[PDB]
This record gives sequence, C-alpha cells and structure tokens, in this order.
Amino acid sequence: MAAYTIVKEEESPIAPHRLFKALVLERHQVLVKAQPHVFKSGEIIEGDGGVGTVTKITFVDGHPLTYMLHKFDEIDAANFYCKYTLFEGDVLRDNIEKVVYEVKLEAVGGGSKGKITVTYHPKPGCTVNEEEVKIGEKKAYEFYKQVEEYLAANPEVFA
Ligand SMILES: O=S(=O)(O)c1cccc2cccc(Nc3ccccc3)c12
Ligand SMILES: O=S(=O)(O)c1cccc2cccc(Nc3ccccc3)c12
Ligand SMILES: O=S(=O)(O)c1cccc2cccc(Nc3ccccc3)c12
Ligand SMILES: O=S(=O)(O)c1cccc2cccc(Nc3ccccc3)c12
Repeated sequence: MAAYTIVKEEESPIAPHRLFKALVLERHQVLVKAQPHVFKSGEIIEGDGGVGTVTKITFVDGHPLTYMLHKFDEIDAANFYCKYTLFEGDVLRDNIEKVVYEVKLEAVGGGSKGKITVTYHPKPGCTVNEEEVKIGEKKAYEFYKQVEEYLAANPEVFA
C-alpha cells in the first residue's frame, strides 16, 4: 500500500491445460527441466497440490541465489486458476516481503489466453526496486518461452 504490479495478457499456441500444468502445477519440476544449468531440484515439502502445499526449488551450487519456497493459496485447477506466493529463500532481495502471483488461463481455439498479475510486496514501510520488477518479468517470461517451445514440439507432453 501502495504496491507495484504488472498486468500482462498473453497468448500462445498451447492449450491452457498443458500450460497450467507446466507453468503452475508442476512448475517446480519443469524449472529443473528447461534450465538444468541454474536449478538442482524442485520438490514439494508438505501439501498435495492444493492450498497450503509448499514447494522448494534449489539452485545449482555455483548460483548466487540459494533456494525458493512457494505456498499454494488458491487453486481451481479445473478453471486454469492459481494464486501463489513466493515467501522464503535467498532470492527475495531486501525491500520486498513476498511476491504474489495470480494466474488464470482460458482456451482460445487451438491454444491459450493467459492473464497474469504479479504484485510486488515491499516490507514494512520500505520501497520496492523497479529493476527487480524488470528482472522478475524477464526470468519468468523466458522460462515460459522455453516451455512453450517445448510443449510445441512434443504435443504428447501433458496432453
Ligand atoms: O524441459 S521441458 O522440455 O521444458 C518440459 C516441460 C514440461 C514438461 C516436461 C516433461 C518432461 C520433460 C520435459 N523436458 C525434458 C526435455 C528433454 C529431456 C527430458 C525432459 C518437460
Ligand atoms: O506470462 S508469464 O510471465 O510467462 C507467467 C508468469 C507467472 C506465471 C505464469 C503462469 C502461466 C503462464 C504464464 N505466462 C503466459 C505466457 C503465455 C500464455 C499464457 C501465460 C506465467
Ligand atoms: O540475467 S540476470 O541474472 O538478470 C543478469 C544480470 C546482470 C548481469 C548478468 C551477467 C550474466 C548473467 C546474467 N544472468 C544469469 C542468470 C542466471 C544464470 C546465468 C546468467 C546477468
Ligand atoms: O521469476 S521466476 O519465474 O520465479 C524464475 C524462473 C526461471 C528462472 C529463474 C531464475 C532466477 C530467478 C527467478 N525468479 C525471479 C524472482 C524474482 C525476481 C527475479 C526472478 C526465476
């Protein structure tokens, strides 16, 4: 209050159900698949796949960042809908309390329409860097481009 937020709207030739599974439900695992150079493991530490499930993504040894943990706060997996929060790990940078992601997908002929909102939460009475915004939008977005391309040339996967 006030918080920094991106609002993006995208579309890819990939059906929502395949994207929501690769970029949400099994993200922790798909990150170690598209970027084996920068991530060692991604796991669930308690939970199912439902609100309160916590994941852990661990960086490779020669990376500056250390690990991340996210909590699943709202899933409606049928509707392609997720709100999830980066709460812990060396990743955070000092003026931001958490990062809060809200995803909804929808089908669109042969593919997808995502609307994503990423809200950057400063810690008690601090300010949020705008460089981090641009870094957080480039790192998620390339990863999506790697995944898209990948779900594109193997229709089999998550299909
Ligand atoms: O990493 S990605 O292709 O992005 C990927 C994205 C989403 C789901 C995946 C499932 C299996 C293997 C993958 N990759 C992979 C690639 C070559 C060999 C083994 C696995 C998946
Ligand atoms: O927008 S991104 O920054 O990659 C992004 C960031 C965070 C979570 C996302 C979840 C699903 C799809 C995304 N992108 C997307 C791309 C194409 C079509 C629909 C969604 C997500
Ligand atoms: O992209 S950033 O991290 O923002 C970045 C920002 C500024 C300078 C960078 C130099 C090399 C690699 C980067 N990225 C990178 C990240 C992980 C693995 C390898 C390279 C740099
Ligand atoms: O963005 S994510 O989608 O989690 C992501 C996806 C793929 C690779 C990433 C590497 C480093 C940091 C990330 N996140 C991040 C968090 C805050 C600021 C900048 C980057 C990465």
